Amino acid sequence: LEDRRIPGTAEENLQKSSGGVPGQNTGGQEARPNYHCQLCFLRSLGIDYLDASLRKKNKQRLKAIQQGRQPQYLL
Repeated sequence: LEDRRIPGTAEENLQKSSGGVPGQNTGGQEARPNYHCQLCFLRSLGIDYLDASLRKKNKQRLKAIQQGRQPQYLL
């Protein structure tokens, strides 16, 4: 019986890396909003808010900010 589907570790086992690219940009039409300039504020809210747009990776960055800083996958 081969059932290697263990959630939170077997799918994690595939490469076991620290993520990489989220794919939340498209290029436009689907995303990339900017009409009343508030979306342009979201484009540069002191830029730590764009760390906000991507905090899914920063929930660990507290130690990765002082890590070896590998090829952008580490962050």
